[PDB]
Amino acid sequence: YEIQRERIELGRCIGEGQFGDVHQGIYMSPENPALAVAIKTCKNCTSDSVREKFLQEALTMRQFDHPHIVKLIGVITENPVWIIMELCTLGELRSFLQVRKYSLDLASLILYAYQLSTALAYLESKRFVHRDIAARNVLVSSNDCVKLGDFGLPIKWMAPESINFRRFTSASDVWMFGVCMWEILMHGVKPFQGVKNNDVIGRIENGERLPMPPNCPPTLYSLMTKCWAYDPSRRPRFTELKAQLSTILEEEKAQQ
Amino acid sequence: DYEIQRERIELGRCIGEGQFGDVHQGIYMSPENPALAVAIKTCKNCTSDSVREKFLQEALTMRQFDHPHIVKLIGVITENPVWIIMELCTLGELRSFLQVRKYSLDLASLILYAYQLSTALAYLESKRFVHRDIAARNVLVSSNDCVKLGDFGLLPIKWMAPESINFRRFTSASDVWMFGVCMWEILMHGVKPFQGVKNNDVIGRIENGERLPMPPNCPPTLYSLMTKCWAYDPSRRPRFTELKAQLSTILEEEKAQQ
Ligand SMILES: CC(C)(C)C#CCc1c[nH]c2ncsc12
Ligand SMILES: CC(C)(C)C#CCc1c[nH]c2ncsc12
Repeated sequence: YEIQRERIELGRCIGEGQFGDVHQGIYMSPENPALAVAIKTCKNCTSDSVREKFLQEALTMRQFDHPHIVKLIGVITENPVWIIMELCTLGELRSFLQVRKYSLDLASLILYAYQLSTALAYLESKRFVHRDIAARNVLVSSNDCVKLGDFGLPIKWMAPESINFRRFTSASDVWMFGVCMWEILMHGVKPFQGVKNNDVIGRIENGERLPMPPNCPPTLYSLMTKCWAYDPSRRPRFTELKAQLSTILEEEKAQQ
Repeated sequence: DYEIQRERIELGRCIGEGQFGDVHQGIYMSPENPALAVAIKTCKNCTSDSVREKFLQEALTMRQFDHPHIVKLIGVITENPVWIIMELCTLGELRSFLQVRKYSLDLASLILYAYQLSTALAYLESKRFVHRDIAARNVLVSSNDCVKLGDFGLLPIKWMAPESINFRRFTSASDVWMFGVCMWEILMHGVKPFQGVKNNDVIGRIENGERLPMPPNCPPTLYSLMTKCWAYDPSRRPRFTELKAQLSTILEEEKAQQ
């Protein structure tokens, strides 16, 4: 919904998005007392083509209602164009995992993988294909809560059919999810560091896969390997992934 | 932790309908204590994660409380079908109870129920908890002399304070307005407020200064207390400490008259 600019107080810059800086701020509505929010800005939204692309993310996001998907609060469609969203105070997942590398237990890493699998099972139930599942698109709401935060080529995360044929399906999202799980267990390290994008497909074609992260339970790595079946029809769906991640998380909690 | 094994619950008959689904009575076989009759809240749409979160948040809310006039949380079953296990109030829903006992309940019993609910609400106020859905439909009857606030799941326009209707603002003051409506329902033996009036016409009447009339046999002191609950300005409404004290005095005056 359209928000009056007077109801938004722009605060500190908290990140840099594809369209411009992201700020934290305050939304003052008659409904709720003053609420801390995130504000996506758009440097070049004076251009109608750029504005259409920027605002398309808000249109997509408004369709969802899930505990692990960031909520759209509203939009300001007059220049400067702003998207108002739910604030995830701990910020981007990659930076969070890198900073907390030796303070986050394995059970926390598996929990994040599980939570994202519930958001993705929800998207799958709505026949929605994300096309860009990666740790860089996840936000941290609290130490125990992550959310899919961006609905705006990444060769290193892509399923072979997406690279080869530009085919993006529920099965290609599962491949990308497997890469995202690897990134979480690697504490925010990017896949195939130093490898050229053009060499990635060749290695993948040859049967090579991202290695087991240190301290990753073998059951969880077996789940990642299933996400990376070359044949998309052999990849699990999110119902099975969610169920398996829940069992893996319970086994880790029981161990510790 | 409040997780209970499903094998320890024997699901019995349906005893009512809640916001999330049917409520059943059943039996809880705890490891140490004797078999206990319990109420089981079910959730028709808990396959939806958003709905499941809301349903389980009611149990997490109820877990925070311990009061003689608030239904006790016994436990939860977090696997599908998701259930909330709670204290069973054998006489059931307050509205049906007041309607059936319309010619057998004395005024002192009606005032006692208003007083008991005011003690549960003073307790919730002491914990800075805003209910947002105070209504006779959310009250259960434990015995002829004991009522309990029974639901914490949450539009109830006909019970709502004007700021809640106009601005979606819910505060301790808006709960007092709703409590005033609940007191009116009790004194009316379970008749709903504004029967036949459309929800959209409610705000217009309130803003013309219209209020629910004095129930027959309601002591003028008690109706004066309901009118204070319905001050348009939220800052002019009493708090539950004052309401509890005034209801206690009114109950004692009725008992003395009898
Ligand atoms: C990843 C990046 C650039 C920080 C972003 C963004 C959009 C956003 C939505 N909510 C929220 N909370 C913290 S950043 C953010
Ligand atoms: C809590 C709610 C939804 C008002 C209900 C109900 C039906 C019911 C009858 N007896 C009883 N005891 C505990 S809940 C219940």
